Amino acid sequence: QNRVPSSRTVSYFVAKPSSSEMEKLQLGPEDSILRMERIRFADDIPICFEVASIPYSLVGHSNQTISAVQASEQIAEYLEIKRGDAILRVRQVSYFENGLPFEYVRTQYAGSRFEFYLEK
Amino acid sequence: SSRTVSYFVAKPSSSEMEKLQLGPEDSILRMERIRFADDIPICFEVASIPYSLVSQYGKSEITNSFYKTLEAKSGHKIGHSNQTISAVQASEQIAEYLEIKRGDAILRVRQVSYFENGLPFEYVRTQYAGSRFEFYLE
Amino acid sequence: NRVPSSRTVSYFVAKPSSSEMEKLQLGPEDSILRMERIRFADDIPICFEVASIPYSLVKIGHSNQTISAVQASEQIAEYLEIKRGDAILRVRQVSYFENGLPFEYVRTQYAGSRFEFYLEK
Amino acid sequence: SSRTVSYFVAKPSSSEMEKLQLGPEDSILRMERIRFADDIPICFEVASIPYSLVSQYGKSEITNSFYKTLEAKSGHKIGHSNQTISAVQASEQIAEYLEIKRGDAILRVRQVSYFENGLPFEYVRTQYAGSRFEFYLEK
Ligand SMILES: [Mg+2]
Ligand SMILES: [Mg+2]
Ligand SMILES: [Mg+2]
Repeated sequence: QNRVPSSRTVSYFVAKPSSSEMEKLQLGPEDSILRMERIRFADDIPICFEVASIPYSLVGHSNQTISAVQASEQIAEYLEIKRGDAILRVRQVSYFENGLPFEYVRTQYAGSRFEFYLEK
Repeated sequence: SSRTVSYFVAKPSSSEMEKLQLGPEDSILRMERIRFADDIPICFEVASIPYSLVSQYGKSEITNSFYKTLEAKSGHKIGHSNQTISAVQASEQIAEYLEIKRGDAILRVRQVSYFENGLPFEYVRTQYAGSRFEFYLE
Repeated sequence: NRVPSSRTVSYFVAKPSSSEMEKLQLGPEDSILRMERIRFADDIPICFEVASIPYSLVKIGHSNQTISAVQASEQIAEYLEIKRGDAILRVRQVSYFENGLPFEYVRTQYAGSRFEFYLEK
Repeated sequence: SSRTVSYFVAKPSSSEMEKLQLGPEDSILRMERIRFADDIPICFEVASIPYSLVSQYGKSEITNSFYKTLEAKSGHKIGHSNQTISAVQASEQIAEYLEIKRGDAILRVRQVSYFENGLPFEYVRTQYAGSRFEFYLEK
């Protein structure tokens, strides 16, 4: 494609986790996480919305899953698509050797257009 | 647990011609099926297989042990496959089958699998309920 | 079209380097939070990305970018599967709040030497 | 300051034919140039211009006032341009010119520029000392 990539960090805060975050980061409701949200562009076209959580306390392997979600109002807006549009989402969790999770990243793609292609 | 919505022989669409390396008059077996987990639909799946590969087989061996039947008896062995993954909204038809609302997020997987000599033997197109599924990457 | 994936290589609070001081407008005692990732596409390294935020920072636009070219250090040659000394594109981005206060400095460095960008005017 | 290292008319090479959209036998002006900041060389540029657009200008105009001169005179407007940015190691030659070492990191920009009417007028290939330069993306 050859385009110049860029990003905007949309939020960066410390917070108590969601259920998903509890599940994937093996945490309790009281355990703080540090959370980054970032739009990535390829030449000023938005390409994905990316949310990364690490457990605050932290101030191996990793594994990914793919799914489809609906465009929320806010994400629709960041990615310049419409609420309701179907969107690929990639969840990644990384772990230290103990199997202690340390990062949970969730990427959503601007469309509804994007495809991934795999070979076995 | 799975349910077979349909199972006929038919002439291919152009997609089917194209992914199966077939001319317009070669027949396909076309098979449609829903699969359930805890009695909730997980995925709807249309498979087309060139009929010439499969016309001498038993409906249940096509249906439950396709790959093993082909290895077993075709005298060819299974080679590469490719998958194309995308997100799409549920049509009413799919929302019907999968028991969700029209417009709900579908994870769509399209796949073509070849024999080791390069012969396409199936084109399978699967629609998963987004909220109920996760595709685990190797 | 290839499935992307990343590996955080380090993540720590630290006292800033000279360019961090310069781009984030900090002094040597000011701490930053510094993350370093390798981004892959189908398990081919694509870029190495370092990003640094003022640690104190726990209303945006604008930001601006710069390109240049750097030699692959040994650390980086390894991370991106290329040779020490190869010439690689490096992009720098600093993002600011409306007031002008810099709040993030990211440096992306590309695998090869082979990579190109294309602009139009 | 800037220094013209060479300056002469040539029949175009293949890449020059292709980018400037010229047949073999259409002359081009080919000029090579080093620019300095604070007496340290920042960059080396090769520029090729169709000779027919430029026959009538004099060297100074071409070397220092190219864009100005072109628009003041040619009865054409400077239209689109495009650029391809890559990273390359310094050759022995470019090292000598830029006063750096073989191997050192070069930011390379190749550019074609066009008139508002679609005609190429410039194929410019610039090699910047990585460590001494930054290219600013247009806001
Ligand atoms: Mg089809
Ligand atoms: Mg730096
Ligand atoms: Mg050339």
